[PDB]
Amino acid sequence: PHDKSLDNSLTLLKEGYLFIKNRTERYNSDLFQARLLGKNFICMTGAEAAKVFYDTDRFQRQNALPKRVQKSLFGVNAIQGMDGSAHIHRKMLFLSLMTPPHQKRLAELMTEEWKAAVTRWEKADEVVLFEEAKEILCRVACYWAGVPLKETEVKERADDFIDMVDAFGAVGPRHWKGRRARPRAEEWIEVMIEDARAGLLKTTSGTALHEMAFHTQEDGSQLDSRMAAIELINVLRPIVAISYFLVFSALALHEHPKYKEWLRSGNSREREMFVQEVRRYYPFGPFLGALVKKDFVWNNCEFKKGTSVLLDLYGTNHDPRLWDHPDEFRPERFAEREENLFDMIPQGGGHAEKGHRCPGEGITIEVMKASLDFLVHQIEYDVPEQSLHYSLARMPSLPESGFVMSGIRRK
Ligand code: HEM
Ligand SMILES: CCCCCC/C=C/CCCCCCCC(=O)O
Repeated sequence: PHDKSLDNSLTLLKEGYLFIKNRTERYNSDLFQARLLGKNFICMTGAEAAKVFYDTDRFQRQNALPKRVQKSLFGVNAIQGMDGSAHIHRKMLFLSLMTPPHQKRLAELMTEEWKAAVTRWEKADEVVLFEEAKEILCRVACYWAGVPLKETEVKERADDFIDMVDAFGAVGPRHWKGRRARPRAEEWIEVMIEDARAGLLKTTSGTALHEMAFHTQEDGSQLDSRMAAIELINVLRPIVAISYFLVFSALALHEHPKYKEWLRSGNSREREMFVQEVRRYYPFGPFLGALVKKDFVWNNCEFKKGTSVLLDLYGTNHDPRLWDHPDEFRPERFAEREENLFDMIPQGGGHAEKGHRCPGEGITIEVMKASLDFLVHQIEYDVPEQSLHYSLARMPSLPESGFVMSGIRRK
């Protein structure tokens, strides 16, 4: 099929997470052609389509997206835009800092932070979850990474990380906030990398700050100071971005009350299932872009070298073919469900060691479970009159108020 509208980029901004899905459903097809982001695109959805999108013999990520994404969200010429052995090499760096051990450690640091926070929340009237999550996440991320952070900087660093995240799919003021935060963050971290390399800053083998500063490329040389900084930021920023998910989890509890008790009469088993469903059900990652690097045919389409393609993350997560009642929050659906690498792709598909799939997925899940645990067992609270509406057009999305909690008491 071929949408020939000449304003599809504009429509993409108005429809956001539903742009691809509205059409694939309209054309009764898992693929369609369109002119987007100033390029000739093929948009696809579904697990099968995801499997092809991740075939690295047919797709490359270099030059696949407008540079505006690199100048806000990613950092210029970083891991997201690399291909081949070089990508895999650097990808191994990231992965080595996200193994189960680091995961466990980050969950641990979060559990401690939430416990301590109870003391202050009990004394406050209201608390904005998003705001509290960003700061705790930024505190933990930096400590675990060995990145010095003075209490006076916390808010400012956390705020800068979110501005980058919030600018990825925006135009205007929202996008500019990201353009201005990235250089502040980069210089801040670049100076640390350099201090570390001169031995003027204590670093610990095994920590992100350390590994990024001393990492060696396939050619034996260290990354440039700027790049090492950009890459450490691609570790820190995303951890702080977990705040969006933490908030959707609280939203889920509030909008679907039964699960609060469901969790309570439950184990970690049920927390896992709830967290899985939060990531599948709520919008965060919209779609991924790549370029056809060698002609091929799939599902009766001809992908020609040089063509841009968008893989629909959100739509796929809501595909009835693999998810019964896909538009409803039901962590029960995960009841001993077999793990699959493409039926659900909120953080990418395939294998993280064989593609660009998110290497921080385990960390995301463990931090989400630890945080969920806190909301369900460590405190009691009310959810006052507020705007909890989240947009499917706005990218990224977040319950409007940031999720205000009041009357907080230790349980
Ligand atoms: C807050 C929730 C998160 C979401 C929704 C998310 C989503 C994604 C998506 C969709 C991709 C692209 C996959 C592809 O290109 O095929 C990605 C890449 C990545 N994420 Fe996550 N991510 C999250 C958290 C994290 C965390 C906590 C870390 C750090 C520990 C992290 C580190 C990365 C890195 C380094 C990449 C790029 C890897 C590559 O290109 O090979 N992410 N993420
Ligand atoms: C014109 C809009 C283009 C949008 C491009 C979409 C890029 C994919 C986004 C991945 C979202 C990642 C979620 C936040 C994690 C992070 O901080 O990296």
